Amino acid sequence: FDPKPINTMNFSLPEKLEYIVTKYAEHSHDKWACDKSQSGWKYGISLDENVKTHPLIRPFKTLTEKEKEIYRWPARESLKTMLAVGWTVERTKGEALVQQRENEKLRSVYSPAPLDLSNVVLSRELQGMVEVVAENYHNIWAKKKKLELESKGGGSHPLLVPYDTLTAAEKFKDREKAQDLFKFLQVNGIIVSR
Repeated sequence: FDPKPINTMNFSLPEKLEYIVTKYAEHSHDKWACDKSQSGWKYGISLDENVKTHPLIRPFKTLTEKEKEIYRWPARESLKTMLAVGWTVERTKGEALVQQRENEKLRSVYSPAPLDLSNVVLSRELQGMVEVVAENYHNIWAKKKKLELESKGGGSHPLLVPYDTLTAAEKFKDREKAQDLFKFLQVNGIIVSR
């Protein structure tokens, strides 16, 4: 097994797609914070497990640039991957929706409640594309593990095997990461096609 990640060198996102990256970053953050809140955590100045306070339970706009970038980075690289493997990533003539959603969020008459992507449909085409992206995430991890093992004088790891040989539970996080992004694109005015 010799995993080869899709190489993104020399691809750059246009500004319109970088903007979608930032929207998805905010989505990922609100998702994280919503889940944390449900688990019994709340904002505090200090992180304290005993009282369940976490300073990151606050609006995305109030995160540091570095804290924002932590959420942007994987989405940016995922979109570059789509371009590198040869797919088209373009705006649909959904052109008003992102702005309408932002205006609605701001209308008054921090409690995160991000889009529920369980209600978003993926064509059979897009489901096949999900699998390509999920396999690539596995290959990135696997190449990292192979190099790590080689740095240690060799050795084995049970998950250093092709994606298709993994169990469903073993594929789940990579599949979820791929599915979530495609579903977000679907309802943020972006179409990815072969």
